[PDB]
Amino acid sequence: ANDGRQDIFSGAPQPNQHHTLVYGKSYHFTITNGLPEFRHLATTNSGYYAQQRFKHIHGIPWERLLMYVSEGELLRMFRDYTSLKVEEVVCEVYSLGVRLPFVTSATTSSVANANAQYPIGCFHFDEAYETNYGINNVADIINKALGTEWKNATRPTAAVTTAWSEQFPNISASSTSRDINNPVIVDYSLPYFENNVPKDVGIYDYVDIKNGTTAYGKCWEKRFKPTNGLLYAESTLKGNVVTPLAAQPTNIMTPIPGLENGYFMSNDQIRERRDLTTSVPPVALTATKLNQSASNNLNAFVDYMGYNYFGEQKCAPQSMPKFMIGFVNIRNEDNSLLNAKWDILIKTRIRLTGLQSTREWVARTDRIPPQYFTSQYTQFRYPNINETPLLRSLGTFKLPTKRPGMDSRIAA
Amino acid sequence: ANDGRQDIFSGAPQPNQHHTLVYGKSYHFTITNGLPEFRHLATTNSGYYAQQRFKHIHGIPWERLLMYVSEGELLRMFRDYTSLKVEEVVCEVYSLGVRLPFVTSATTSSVANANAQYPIGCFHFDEAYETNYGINNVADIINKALGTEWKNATRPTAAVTTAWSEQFPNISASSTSRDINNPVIVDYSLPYFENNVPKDVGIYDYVDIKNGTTAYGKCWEKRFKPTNGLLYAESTLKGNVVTPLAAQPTNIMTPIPGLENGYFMSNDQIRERRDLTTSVPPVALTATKLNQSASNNLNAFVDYMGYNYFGEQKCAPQSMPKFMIGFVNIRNEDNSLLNAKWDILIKTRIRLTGLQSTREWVARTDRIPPQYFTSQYTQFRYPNINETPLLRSLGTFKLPTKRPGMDSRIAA
Amino acid sequence: YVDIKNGTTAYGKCWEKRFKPTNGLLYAESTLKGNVVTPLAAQPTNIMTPIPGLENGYFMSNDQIRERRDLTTSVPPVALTATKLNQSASNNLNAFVDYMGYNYFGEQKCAPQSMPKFMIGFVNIRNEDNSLLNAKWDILIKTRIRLTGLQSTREWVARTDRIPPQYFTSQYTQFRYPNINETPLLRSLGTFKLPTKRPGMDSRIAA
Amino acid sequence: HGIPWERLLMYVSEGELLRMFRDYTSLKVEEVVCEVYSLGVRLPFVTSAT
Amino acid sequence: LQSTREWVARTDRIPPQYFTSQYTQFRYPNINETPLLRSLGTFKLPTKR
Amino acid sequence: FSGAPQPNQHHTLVYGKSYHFTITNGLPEFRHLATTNSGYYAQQRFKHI
Repeated sequence: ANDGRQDIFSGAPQPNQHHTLVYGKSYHFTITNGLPEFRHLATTNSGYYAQQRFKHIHGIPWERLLMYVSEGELLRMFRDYTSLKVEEVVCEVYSLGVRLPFVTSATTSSVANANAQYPIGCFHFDEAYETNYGINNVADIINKALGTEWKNATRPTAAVTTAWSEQFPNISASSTSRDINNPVIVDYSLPYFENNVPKDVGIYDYVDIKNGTTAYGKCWEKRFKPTNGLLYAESTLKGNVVTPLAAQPTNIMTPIPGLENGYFMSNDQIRERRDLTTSVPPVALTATKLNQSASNNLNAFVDYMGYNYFGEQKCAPQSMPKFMIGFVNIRNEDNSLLNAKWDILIKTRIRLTGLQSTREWVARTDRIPPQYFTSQYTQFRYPNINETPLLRSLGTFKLPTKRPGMDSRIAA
Repeated sequence: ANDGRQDIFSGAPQPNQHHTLVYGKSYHFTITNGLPEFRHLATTNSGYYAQQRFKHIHGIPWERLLMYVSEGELLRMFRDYTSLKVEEVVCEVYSLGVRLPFVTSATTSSVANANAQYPIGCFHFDEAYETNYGINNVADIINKALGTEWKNATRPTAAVTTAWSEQFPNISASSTSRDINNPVIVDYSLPYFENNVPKDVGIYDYVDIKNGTTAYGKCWEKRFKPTNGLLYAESTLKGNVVTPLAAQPTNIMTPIPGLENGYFMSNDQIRERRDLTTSVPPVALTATKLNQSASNNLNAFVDYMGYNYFGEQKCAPQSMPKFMIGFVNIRNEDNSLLNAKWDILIKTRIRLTGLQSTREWVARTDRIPPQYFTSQYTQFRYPNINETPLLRSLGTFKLPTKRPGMDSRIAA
Repeated sequence: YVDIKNGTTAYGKCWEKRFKPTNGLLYAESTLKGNVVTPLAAQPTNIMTPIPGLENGYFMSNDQIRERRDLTTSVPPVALTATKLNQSASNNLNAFVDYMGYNYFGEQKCAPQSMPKFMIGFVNIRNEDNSLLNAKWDILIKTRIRLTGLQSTREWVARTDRIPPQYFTSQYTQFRYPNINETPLLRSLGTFKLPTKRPGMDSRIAA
Repeated sequence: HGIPWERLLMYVSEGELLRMFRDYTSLKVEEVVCEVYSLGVRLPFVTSAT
Repeated sequence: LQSTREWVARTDRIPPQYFTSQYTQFRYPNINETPLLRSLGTFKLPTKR
Repeated sequence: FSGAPQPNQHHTLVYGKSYHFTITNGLPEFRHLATTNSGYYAQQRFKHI
């Protein structure tokens, strides 16, 4: 008790930064009927699949970060932190009615009848069968969500007044109704010469139907709190995007948990590292941001991006449920399809958490401080840190065990 | 009550972003004795001042943002937000003793005596007389605080091993004791030919003395919650640092409060806009970040930077108190000065609040969203938005009414 | 990162550090090797049963994480059944208290976070000419240690002075090489603290 | 400076180490303690080259 | 168990536990190779396996 | 309307048998076994157990 032996000064570092971001958008889309269709798909490496596309069941790409954030806001939040995690995403769907013509006219047709009581519903058979979307289909929905600029932010040499025009090369769906088409596709793998095949998915065992005419307003709302919302993380000393390692591995090495067994879900089956001979299998190494290209960041997914925490099992979590909504096709007397147009409003909300490891790292440059010493984030990439990391399949694949399909764009 | 007349959908924008930053540093400095000295200063525009410098009273530049944040952390926080405000700054001073030699040796002198009971204190006459620091003196303290890098972040062509060396071109005071010298200067303006002058400041009417030998540890702690901690704010549509206006003022104009009367504290007297004929007087216009240069940002002050809120009186607040500490000179038998060396430890803490006006502005580029429509921040600059704004005097001047001295680097 | 005291008045007990190692394993014998010189005589057969393992082949190679296949300079260790006949007499002398490369059968085979370094020192005072004010500090150090020895005599009645191995019911493991006579993964004498706060170790087996 | 309290030889002598290293099937450290006492920090009143 | 929930078979072939989850066995990349068999001699190896 | 798939099947089987065996004495015996891959083992067979 103050015997001249007690501490006089007691230091402590500054804290790490913890920022929380909240963004959101609202859109007005329109979707339409479509009869089911099938085909068989052949791919490289002798891949063969039986495909069934439901042109009347569309999927909202709520897995895409760009559905909540604009390209500008994405660029910023992608450079501001050491690591960025998605805390929660919400997507609400409002129905403004399902209309169709009173009389079909080859020329002057008009969708004036809103009292057809067309059946609409929320499909969710993506939890029992392999599903995916078309790459361009989703790309389209996002381009219409963001829309392309038309204002002359940069004055023309002759900044003269122009004529009014409704011809928006690509106006955002946040300003007006815009058509989108993203039919869900169900795959039935045929890896063997003689395969065991199931009966076509019974969509009626996975749907909640509502009356298209009376269901006016809030219809569905999906929430998702990702287990691994890691969009990115920096834990390397690489202070450039171009520089390669200079030093080779030494004899200094200490055993760490790892928690990566080299097992992957290669389409329909489980494969071990050594068997993936077509493309080079990724490996859980110390994470970096300088691996992803600008265009890759734009296609960021909210549930999993290939990054993991040091103490967790290095692997992909079960992908968030697909948000599929659609019609329940009514057919005419001649069995043809009774076409209808559905107007919906979508609200999107997202909460993220940014971290800046400034506690054990006082930077004297604009370079983001890495989560280096105390702990390290990891990502599925290659010993050559400049090689493209394990990317996320844009087709939003749902592989057996409900995990997100990913590509290994590094040819072996 | 649900008579088919109630709202079906109710939209709302995303929120603005509100981030809070917390940084801090610790330093080890050493200061020494100094007899008081005087001189008369002549400056352009026939300026004449009587100056008295107390070489034994040093000031901690806790007004400087770089005392809390490193150049790297400053760069980042200066580009990340629409506006950044200082919430609070804290500065603690610990004493490790006041030593001096047992016997003065012209050659092998040693500061081995810590039992001289040298008087030390916290001076605060900066609240009664004009005070300021030397530009290079403060610049020096900050360079030693930050220190310059010595690690070869970028490998030499011949990355060979070098010899150990204690010769750090400029090691940070955060790693070792470093000498600093920042004597406080008291000005006695002499604007007229025959001036009314006061007796030299009685420093003993503004000091709290402690026993240098027994005062070991925490001695002083200063806190400051700035009324206007505005480091910067963007409210213009200028999307570049180079572009000038293209459009001239029109006839469209609506009266706003303004709250700027064109009155300045020109040194010792109050002057109205029209009388400041040497340099062009600033004017409270809509704020920008693209006005300040990279080097200006580095010299950012925590209490006032020239930015203000739309609804407040456009002017500078009373500058935060100077943090001046020093010795109470003991003299030898021959009246010479008894030299002593004081070792102190400084802790600095700072809390800031960043804003990103994303509610009424969805950006599609990395350009920071401006606080444009709902309200606008303002700053003391010139109709020509590219002209250097009203800058903060590096000499940390305290003008009558206790306001920070500022420069109008735009020659008239 | 410092707690300062007054060198003149702080006379006596100043600091005390305690550490209860999670893996204080200095060594463990679980092999049937009854010699220090003998090599295996039998090669692996087709008899093999899957065990947990709990070793993923990941190491902290200095500043980064590396997988077994990338450590091409030196041969990466592997968690095999432990032995004492691997360590030399001089190695034993340099034994570390927190981790020596041995692990329990049911735990994740890896190094724990190394015990905190016990660093004490001065806060340099400088003379008027900025030179260093030299000082000499006299300290007294007390050290205490408690260990637990095991002798697996329950399922093994030895008729020689050879220590009974923890063979059947369970087996200890250590980071060494298929060639049981190769020097095991050694502990860096420089007492390195690698990212994630783990002890630096050497793989003295050239590849 | 750092006290090598990570080193077993800081607690046990080479002789005691030799024995405990041959006596068991396995040996585990349960706990290590290290106390530091200060007897003062001294220096010359006047620096003399000799 | 008969995984008939996510698989309506139109043949006598047993429905596989395919999508929601998958069972695993110690065998070889060549699915037709004999899997890891059980020693008929009923061996008890160290660790009692 | 709210659809849902059929369940998976879960069947429980219960079987059992009874036997009448006879066993006899036997002195202990030993040998050494050599196998491929240079395998060598000391064996002790208890003919009464």
